[PDB]
Amino acid sequence: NELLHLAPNVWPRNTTRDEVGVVCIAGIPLTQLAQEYGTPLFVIDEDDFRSRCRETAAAFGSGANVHYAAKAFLCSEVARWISEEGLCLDVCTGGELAVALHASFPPERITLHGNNKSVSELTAAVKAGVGHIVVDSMTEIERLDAIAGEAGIVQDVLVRLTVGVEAHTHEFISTAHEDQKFGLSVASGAAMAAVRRVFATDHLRLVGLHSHIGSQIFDVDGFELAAHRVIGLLRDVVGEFGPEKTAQIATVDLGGGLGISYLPSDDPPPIAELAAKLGTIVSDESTAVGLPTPKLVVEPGRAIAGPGTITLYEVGTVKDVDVSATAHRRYVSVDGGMSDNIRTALYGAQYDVRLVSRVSDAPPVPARLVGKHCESGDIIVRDTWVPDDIRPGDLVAVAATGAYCYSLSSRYNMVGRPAVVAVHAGNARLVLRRETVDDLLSLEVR
Amino acid sequence: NELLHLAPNVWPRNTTRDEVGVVCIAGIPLTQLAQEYGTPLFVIDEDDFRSRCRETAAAFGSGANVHYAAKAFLCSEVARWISEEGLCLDVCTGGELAVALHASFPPERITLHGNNKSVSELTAAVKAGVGHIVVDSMTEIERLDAIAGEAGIVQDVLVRLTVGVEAHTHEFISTAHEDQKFGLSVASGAAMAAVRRVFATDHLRLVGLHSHIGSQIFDVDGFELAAHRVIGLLRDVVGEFGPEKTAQIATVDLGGGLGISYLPSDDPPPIAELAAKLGTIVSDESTAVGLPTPKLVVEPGRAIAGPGTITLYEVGTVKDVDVSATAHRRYVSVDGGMSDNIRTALYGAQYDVRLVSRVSDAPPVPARLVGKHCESGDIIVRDTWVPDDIRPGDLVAVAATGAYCYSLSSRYNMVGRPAVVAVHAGNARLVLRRETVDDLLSLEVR
Ligand SMILES: *Cc1c(COP(=O)(O)O)cnc(C)c1O
Ligand SMILES: *Cc1c(COP(=O)(O)O)cnc(C)c1O
Ligand SMILES: N[C@@H](CCCC[NH3+])C(=O)O
Ligand SMILES: N[C@@H](CCCC[NH3+])C(=O)O
Repeated sequence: NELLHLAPNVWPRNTTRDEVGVVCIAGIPLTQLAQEYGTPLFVIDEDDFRSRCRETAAAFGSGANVHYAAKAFLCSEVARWISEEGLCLDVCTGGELAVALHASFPPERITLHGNNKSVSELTAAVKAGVGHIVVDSMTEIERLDAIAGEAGIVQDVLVRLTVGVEAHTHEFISTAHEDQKFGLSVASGAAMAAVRRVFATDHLRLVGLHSHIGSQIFDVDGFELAAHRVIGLLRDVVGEFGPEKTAQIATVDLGGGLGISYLPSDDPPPIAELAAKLGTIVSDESTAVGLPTPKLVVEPGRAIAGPGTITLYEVGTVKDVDVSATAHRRYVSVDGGMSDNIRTALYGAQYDVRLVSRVSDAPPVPARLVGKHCESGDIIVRDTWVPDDIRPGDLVAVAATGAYCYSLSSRYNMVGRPAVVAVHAGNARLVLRRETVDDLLSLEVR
Repeated sequence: NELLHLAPNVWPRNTTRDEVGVVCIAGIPLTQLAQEYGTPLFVIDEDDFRSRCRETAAAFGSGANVHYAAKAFLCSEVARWISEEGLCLDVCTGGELAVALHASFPPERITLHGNNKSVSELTAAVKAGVGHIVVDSMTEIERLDAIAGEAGIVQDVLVRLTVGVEAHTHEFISTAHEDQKFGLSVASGAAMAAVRRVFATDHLRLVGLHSHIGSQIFDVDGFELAAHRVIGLLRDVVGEFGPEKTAQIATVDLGGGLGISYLPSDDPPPIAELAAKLGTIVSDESTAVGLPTPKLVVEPGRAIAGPGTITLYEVGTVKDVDVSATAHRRYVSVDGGMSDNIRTALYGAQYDVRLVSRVSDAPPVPARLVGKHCESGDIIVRDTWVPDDIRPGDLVAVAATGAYCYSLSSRYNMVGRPAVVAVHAGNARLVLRRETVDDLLSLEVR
């Protein structure tokens, strides 16, 4: 009828509709997957994930200029996709680096991030030979120096910058004094003080400048300002140390935050266009200050891992709730909740939800997809439409849950993690099995 | 000097200072606790907890009238404490029931909650002989009644109401149409419809009405109006069924949300006083409509498990961030983060945090206790104060993390769940061990 259309910018590349009207991913009907693997279920469309890997890499000239941000979603299978498609991998803590290593990720294609890197983390990284570390404090620079000098290597590093730009969807805020934990201020001199300290020692070596300015960005405008303010530092450093000790700072890392479509109306720019533009503004901005254009590096998380995966639920309860003297809201309770998708409660995110186990001829009715936790705020999709005949047993899917949902998953109310499955050219396979009661108790020490 | 005083209403009841000025819990210096067990670390003052159980029990007449809300924090060890203290236990999903059972908590004393109970969950609960189930939809009534009949029993049952009172700290909102997922509206007739269904079944027995109206409540005003609306439903229920079928509805459960002190300035009423007003609100309101007073039940989660415990961290980085042309904010980055305490990001919570490894002279400086994840919003304490000589390797501790902290814990950025440890009179045992790279990978297949 009208809730039937599956906006292609929102749903995985390989979504189709059955002859019996069952939504399918990679040739497999979602009903099949719920019978085989249970619900709730995370369903990853592997070709989608790889596709986006490939489209981004082409857009920026090389998969090497594209670092996947592990925090969006990480496991061995994914580390292995990243590796195969030739991108780099951005890990953020000791734990992330471990997993990437356990999955035999090339450690020269790993960059390590973080505002509070411990000593053991910095050690373990040069020990495996990570080969970029984006430093975030004077203290980390001191530690990294000792540690690296001790190992008899020269660690390539980037310094993380605050340029006071914060971008989201179609706007951005600029501030005199960015008030957050990451990076070093350009304007207050802290960043230049750091650039010096890194020049003072022989055990580190500054190879670029990093800036991360937001998420869910749909415009290039904020990157342009951010890039201007970053290249501005570059100017300052060749102005104090002359183009020679500086020739080797040839990378500008503009971070991630490249947005995706959670809702049909969401209109992030095709990656190719976006990339062409950024490349232009990096080249205009560096030339208009007397400097050879540096290479552009970005760090996508979501824009790779997000659209390809969907979360499949089973309707359990359907309750009509009166919200005014005339109007109602259809609360449809589902298999999971803030345990596998906290994004709605935590960031006020908005998702798209659809009936997938069949096609309904019933009219659209206003609705709330909620979960099963004992908390009124356990809402998965705050505002949507649902066919009037939605009923227990039906299966629904929430789109674009591949980034940030599982990584943030918890065991609230002792609800185990859902299973994760990948589907590819007709074939599904369990990647991350579903937690069980034994898992829930595994930490308990008798 | 003033960052030195540990308010007694905020920190666990057995908190003290060393002769060398180190903070201790039930007699163990925190710094000692840190070297054996590591940080991040949950330290539970076991005796504060039991102490909290006994007091509440005493106020509302008996442990039978106080059900502890598992969702706040649950493991076998805690299940055992609640049991030993003679209270009941509210569980919310299958997993919560399972753990309680494994800890062989007495099922007569368990009560099952939830907005979307599954057929299997309700089946398991009748099998275990659960004893009370608070029903939330007409669908649950059909499902439950069948399940009880097949098992040959009559399941006692309360109905969850929506009375249009939402309460927080020193105020409450009233609404004509409460717009949330739980319960059955009284004003709409949804509640009567439910009461009527339960009376009409063969296999259910209605023994009370249930109402939960908020969180962090400090006034009794919201409870008053609630009980009023709630007991007004009882008044209808004898205007239909007359008194003889209604003298089985003998329990009014007013939910939880009883408040606690996160900051020194927080003034929740002392439990013995609260109970006594609520007891009299129920008797005044109960005869006001010609009924004999039902017994009052209450459902604290936070008020039991909250204050007893704290979270111990190790400062790793200290950055001084310019937030104004003249002002500064001391970013003190720490050992875990939103993974072990998401409340600040999720609800905008406000916590106390103090230096505990030692005493300082240095004057207090404005600060933000921040975590180690690759996200700017990874903030544990947004607005506090730290001694100016604060430096890495120091130990700080955050008060009142006993409730909804570890329950909400995730593995964001593969940061494993901290260890949880109980301390009773100079002795400290491990309760929940800390996760490791193996637990991180424990759901991987191949
Ligand atoms: C989170 C993060 C990213 C990725 O963010 P997305 O919005 O998911 O694209 C990239 N770089 C850094 C430093 C980050 O913290
Ligand atoms: C959360 C909850 C409680 C207790 O809440 P606290 O604020 O932690 O006291 C009681 N009953 C129900 C049904 C709940 O969901
Ligand atoms: N908001 C509380 C739980 C309230 C439950 C509302 N039905 C928490 O901190 O988790
Ligand atoms: N506020 C962001 C979350 C950022 C995730 C990591 N920096 C969003 O739109 O979801």
